[PDB]
Amino acid sequence: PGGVPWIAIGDETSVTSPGALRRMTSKDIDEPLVVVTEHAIANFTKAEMALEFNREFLDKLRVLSVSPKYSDLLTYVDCYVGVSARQALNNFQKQVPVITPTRQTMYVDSIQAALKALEKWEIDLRVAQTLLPTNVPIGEVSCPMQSVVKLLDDQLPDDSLIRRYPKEAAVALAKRNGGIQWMDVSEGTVMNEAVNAVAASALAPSASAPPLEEKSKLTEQAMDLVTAAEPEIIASLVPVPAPVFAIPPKPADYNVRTLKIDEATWLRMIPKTMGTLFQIQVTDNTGTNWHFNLRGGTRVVNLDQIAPMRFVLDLGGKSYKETSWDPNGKKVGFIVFQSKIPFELWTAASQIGQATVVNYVQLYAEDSSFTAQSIIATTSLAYNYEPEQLNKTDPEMNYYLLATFIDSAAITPTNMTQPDVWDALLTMSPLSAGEVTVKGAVVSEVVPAELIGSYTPESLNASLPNDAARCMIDRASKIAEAIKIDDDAGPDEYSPNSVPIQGQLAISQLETGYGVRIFNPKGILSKIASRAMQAFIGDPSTIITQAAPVLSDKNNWIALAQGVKTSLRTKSLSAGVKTAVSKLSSSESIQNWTQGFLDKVSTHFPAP
Amino acid sequence: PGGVPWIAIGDETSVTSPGALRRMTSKDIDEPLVVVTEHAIANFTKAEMALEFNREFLDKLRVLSVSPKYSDLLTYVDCYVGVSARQALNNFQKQVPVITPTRQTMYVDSIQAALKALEKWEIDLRVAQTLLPTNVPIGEVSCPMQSVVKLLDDQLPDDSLIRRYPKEAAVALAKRNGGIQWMDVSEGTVMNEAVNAVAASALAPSASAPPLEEKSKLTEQAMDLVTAAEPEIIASLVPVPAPVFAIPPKPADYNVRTLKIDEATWLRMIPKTMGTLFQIQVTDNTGTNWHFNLRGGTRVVNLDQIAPMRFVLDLGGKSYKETSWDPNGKKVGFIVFQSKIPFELWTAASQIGQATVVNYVQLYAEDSSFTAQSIIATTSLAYNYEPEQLNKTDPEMNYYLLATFIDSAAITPTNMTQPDVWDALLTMSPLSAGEVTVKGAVVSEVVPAELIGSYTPESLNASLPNDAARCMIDRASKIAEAIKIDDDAGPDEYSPNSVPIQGQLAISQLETGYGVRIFNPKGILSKIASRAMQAFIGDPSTIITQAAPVLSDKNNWIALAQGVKTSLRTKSLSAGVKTAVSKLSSSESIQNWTQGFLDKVSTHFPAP
Repeated sequence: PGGVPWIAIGDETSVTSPGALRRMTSKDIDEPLVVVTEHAIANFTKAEMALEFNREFLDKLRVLSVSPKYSDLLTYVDCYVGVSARQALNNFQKQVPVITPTRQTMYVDSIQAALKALEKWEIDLRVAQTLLPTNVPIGEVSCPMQSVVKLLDDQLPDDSLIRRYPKEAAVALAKRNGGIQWMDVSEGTVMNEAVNAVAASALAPSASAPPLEEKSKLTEQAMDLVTAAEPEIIASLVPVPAPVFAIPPKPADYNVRTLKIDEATWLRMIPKTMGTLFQIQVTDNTGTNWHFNLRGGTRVVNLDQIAPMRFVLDLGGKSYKETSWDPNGKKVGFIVFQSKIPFELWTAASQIGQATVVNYVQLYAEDSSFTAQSIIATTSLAYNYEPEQLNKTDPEMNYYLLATFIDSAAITPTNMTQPDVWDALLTMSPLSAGEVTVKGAVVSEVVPAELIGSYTPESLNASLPNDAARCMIDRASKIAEAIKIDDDAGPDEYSPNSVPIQGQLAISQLETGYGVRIFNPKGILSKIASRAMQAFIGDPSTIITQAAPVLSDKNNWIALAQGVKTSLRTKSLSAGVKTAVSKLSSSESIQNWTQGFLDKVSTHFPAP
Repeated sequence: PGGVPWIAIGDETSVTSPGALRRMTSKDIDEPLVVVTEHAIANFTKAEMALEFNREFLDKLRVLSVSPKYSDLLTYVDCYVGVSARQALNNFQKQVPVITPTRQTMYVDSIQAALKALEKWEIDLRVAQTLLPTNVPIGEVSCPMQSVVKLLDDQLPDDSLIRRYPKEAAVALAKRNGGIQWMDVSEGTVMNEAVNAVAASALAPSASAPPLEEKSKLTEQAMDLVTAAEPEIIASLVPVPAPVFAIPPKPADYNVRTLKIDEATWLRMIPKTMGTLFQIQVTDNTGTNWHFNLRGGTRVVNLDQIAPMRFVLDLGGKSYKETSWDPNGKKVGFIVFQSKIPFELWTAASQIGQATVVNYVQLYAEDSSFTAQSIIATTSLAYNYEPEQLNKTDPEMNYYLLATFIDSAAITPTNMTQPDVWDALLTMSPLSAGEVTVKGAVVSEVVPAELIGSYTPESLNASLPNDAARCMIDRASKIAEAIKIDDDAGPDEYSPNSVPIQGQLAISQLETGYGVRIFNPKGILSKIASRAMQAFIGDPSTIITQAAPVLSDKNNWIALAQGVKTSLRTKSLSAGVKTAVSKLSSSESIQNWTQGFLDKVSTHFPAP
């Protein structure tokens, strides 16, 4: 039963309009009055049963021997009943169980106090169960009870009260587990007295089959995984908003000096062989001006369009030692320029436009265990790039990122010849969570089907940490895991989730398309479909990888994704025979090992 | 129902005292009477229903065609049944459901055998389901039965038992497929009257809305995340028990030559300029004597105070070539010295004290990739060291670990100038996670608020994996996941998640500003809060950053954490319609694509 008590606002037994009704009050019988659910009553009853499970310790504690009996508190009455006034006006009810919250609280507090008091006995009882094996993998085994007692007495806790109170522990163990047997000395009677025994036999797995509940649970978990993956999103053929498609990104490290300009569209560089060299000066946050020289081959990250990004650089163990340059004790910084002039075209400092020195550190160099090898001390040079902090308005304004040793005074060009210090190990942390990259560009939305099989290994490797392909691969790996949970078919073994792929391949060959037509036998297509599904599960990143042999078709991909979900939808308590038989064989062998151990115990713990 | 019928030995449940109560017996009517939960009765009924899905195949097996009616086996009789004797005395009931354990076992075994018998026929039927697209975006859709039959014949597998039993298969398809309806031979009527459609609706979206069970499961996963987080503990600013916060440590690799002792409190190395080289010889437990000399500038692991640790060393690629000594084929060893004098304070041979080589490796080297350069082969010198073996009883006693070449024969120091072979790839596995440093100080117990915002990026890098900050970050990642489930709003958009954040900033705005004091608009406050929240979504681990301007307030994080847990607890079935509707639209277009493909197939295999 559910709802709250409603009493006539004004005239008793003549109520017609909602205006005529009001919430019935405690003063009408002013504490709360609530309808008691049968389900709650049954659960409290189960709670009392757990208390009876722990009854021996509480009695030995000489405290609260009387059981709570929650059913006593219930009060059933005929009246208008509803969660809202409307229901009660249309819902008069009879004998509704009712109680005040405060009384329920007192009852629960008493139960909680009881559990806290019984805390030690249950732990000691579990210790008694774990002292020796208390359960058998299959069937049952038995041994000399006096020999069993000898072993228990030998390993029993020294301070255990059970050493003074064995019988209560014996009753408790007999209550939870059917196998342990304590004969009644008075009648010499022995029989299972447990009331959980029937339930245990009901919930035991069959002689050759695992429990039905396990199959249902696994299938439900697989469906939850598929729902979390979002098959419609992964297999989407229409544009998907970047926030909807994207998932949390992960950091990536790069060496800018070693990057290939034919791979990265996010970097700009001054042409080499130009012989260009010019020193430039930039103020720091304290207003100190710092001067450094720019030369051909100097490269910069093109900040515009890359989103807010945090960069941390570690040069530890590097050399960078020059004929007139020693990195030891040097100072380095990250340089960011803001100007309308392209960096590659820069020949003078003014084309750098707005620049500020905001960060620098003093370097340390040392010599390695290998002779003639010098090691730079570990560094953590960090630059935070906020495009919003720049607040770019003028499109002409171009943003460039540089990392180089920084000095307040223009450097003698002969002393330091490097175009930049980008030959360093860089750790990048995105400062943007709203930008994703597709086809070399940040995207507000993407086509997942187009995403399928659209990246070469080189392109994916060059991709930034915010790349859509990486997010797609993570979603694909979740789907592959879900498909593998749903299908236990081996490679080259057909399944309800692979045959649709075989059908798609057959339809594709039949379809009038382009190129040399061929007919493939159904069995071969079926084997290929099984292999394709296994390959997808093994390497979900293949889905955005170019040249997928069979998974390349977005329609094939959709069919497979939909098929696994449907298999879960129409599946009822499915199971695998091979695993169950292996478990039974293992259980029997373990039982044999246990029986041998018990025989050894009987020899080493002979009954007195 | 449940519990154990209770009476005195002469009459069960008739004992004034608890011990004599006895089980109801067949003489009362040697299996004990077994009470059954109403839920248990319903589940057994569902199991019998499960048999009916392919019960036609059982009829093919001619086994248990009759519906089971285990409820008939259930027998209701008035009696006193008590889980505890006290309980049975307290309450008396009538028409108690009863069963014999053996009968229950036989019934369950029979049901399991039936499922096992129907497994192959059911698998063929599931393959038949997988043969065609079987999911529809709204309700159910159907296809030409004749065209469907043509396709079944086109792709039908010969081995299918359906070839053995087609009519039953047709009945089963009608039983479980809304789209598949067979015209009645007698009535020429095609329709679905099966309860599978009722079953589909049970897990299907509601008449007025999409299914909310998935949203409920997602909310439950979020509550599980909150339970794992224990945020008040993870937001503590006051002393916390170390074990509850502590979590398992992770092994990490470092190069001692690359190691920077000054930045890290933990790192210990003999200072350079001591320049002390002395040859020492000791024998091991086996009794092998080894001659080796400690040299100036040598650094050693400070074993004292670091607890148990296992270390693996790779020296491959270090030239290490002596004038008359070839590094290839040489043996190097790890030496542990135990003595009162500080290793840095060591100036004489006697100072090393209990110095022992725990492990040593002899290895061969070959030419490297570098032109004219040879490379030592890949190596893993490894030793596991724990505190008990040292058994330190004296604080003066200090323990140190060193990597250097070790040989039984005396080795001339002039030829080999290396202070140590510590300039090598090293893998260290922690055997203890009890050491943390905060406030620039090593701490026995850790305060999460002290952990919050206490490490600079270089300082965090200095912090070892055992540092509490990493554990705080993992707890934050679970919290971050909960926050993400809670809010899917776009960046810079005010949201329920940021309400605690805006309130915290507002209190900060209320706070009198020490030195510079300014007032910021609540809408501007909302924009900044949105940026801050998006930044957290980008990187939760940033919270540990010392004095993090973005993550400056620990109390704000603590308050938000309580608020986020509340929002998850407060959440009552709230979900977003737009993504689902877009997915349904794509699904409908896919359904249209599927219809077109089936149409082309009918062109190939037209329905008569």
